[PDB]
Amino acid sequence: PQITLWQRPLVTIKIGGQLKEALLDTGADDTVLEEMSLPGRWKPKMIGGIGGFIKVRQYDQILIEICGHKAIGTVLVGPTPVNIIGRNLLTQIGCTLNF
Amino acid sequence: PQITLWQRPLVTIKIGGQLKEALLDTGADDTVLEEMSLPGRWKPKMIGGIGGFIKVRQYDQILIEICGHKAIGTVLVGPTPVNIIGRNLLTQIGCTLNF
Ligand SMILES: CC(C)[C@H](NC(=O)N(C)Cc1cccc[nH+]1)C(=O)N[C@@H](Cc1ccccc1)C[C@H](O)[C@H](Cc1ccccc1)NC(=O)[C@@H](NC(=O)N(C)Cc1cccc[nH+]1)C(C)C
Repeated sequence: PQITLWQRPLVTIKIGGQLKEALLDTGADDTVLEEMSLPGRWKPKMIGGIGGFIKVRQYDQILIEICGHKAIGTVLVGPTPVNIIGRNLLTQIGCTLNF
Repeated sequence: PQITLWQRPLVTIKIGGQLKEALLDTGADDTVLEEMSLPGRWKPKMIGGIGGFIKVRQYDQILIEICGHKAIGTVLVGPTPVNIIGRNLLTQIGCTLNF
């Protein structure tokens, strides 16, 4: 689709069989989701932004579906204010900025 | 233009005759710029992100030019690592997300 930015670009994702909403975020390098149990082994990591650093769990090779498009990649899980879809997965689904 | 997301979407902006670089950021509601001393009246404000909150100064009605495109609006100034262009100015330049 083409998404305008008058409101926040929140979409539905599917992951681990759940439905969530997430934010399509060109200002993020990585994907961060709220705390949840995913299958698989994980590594403790840190990530930062405005305000500082949070501890997350890194999950590799996770399948995720974003408005019906599949992406397979790294997800960080942890105490984020909002579910963030970053540039690591936006590129997989062919996302660009246009003006 | 069409900007791809392989790298961070940094573009050149002009603010006050000064050129700078800034991140085009669909996940930010607000525009946030590195410390500088603008003329005009400011409000104190706090904005949040991943690790918590920072203190910023709010300027209103600031003109910025983003890749030859003018936008006018509110800007927050503070101790940010990166200049961030958020949806408040991105919408004015006609910027969309496409996939
Ligand atoms: C999510 C996280 C992995 C990401 N970090 C990175 O991508 N990093 C650290 C890579 C990097 C390093 C050096 C230089 C540039 N990039 C990030 O926080 N990116 C933010 C930009 C930034 C980078 C580095 C250092 C400081 C800032 C931009 C994101 O869009 C971020 C996403 C987010 C939104 C809401 C809550 C938490 C995170 N926005 C923000 O932090 C904005 N907040 C914001 O808009 N709100 C709090 C309102 C809101 C609420 C809900 C939904 C949307 N918006 C700020 C910039 C104003």
